[PDB]
Amino acid sequence: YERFIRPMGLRYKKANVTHPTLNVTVQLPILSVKKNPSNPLYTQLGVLTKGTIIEVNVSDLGIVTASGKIAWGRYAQITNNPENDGCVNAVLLV
Repeated sequence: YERFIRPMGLRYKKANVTHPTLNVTVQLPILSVKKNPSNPLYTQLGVLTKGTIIEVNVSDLGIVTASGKIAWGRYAQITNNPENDGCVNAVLLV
C-alpha cells in the first residue's frame, strides 16, 4: 500500500462503495488502489475503467448497521458511473 498510483488528478482518494450485503452506498476513503493488469484505457488519460481493484476497510463507515460483524479489510471494484451517480463508484463483491 506504499506504492503511489493514480490516473490523472482524481477528485480524491474516496469512492462511493455500494455494499450489497447492507444494501447501502457509503463513500469510503481508498486505502490503496491496484492498477488494471493490462490497462484497457484507450489513451483516455482521464479516469480508470470499471473493474479496477481497490483495498478498503469496511469498518470506518461509522454507521454501525451490521453490529460490526462485517468489520474487515476487503477488496472492491471501481466502476465509474458519473452519468448516474456523478461520482467514482465502487462495488463490494461478496
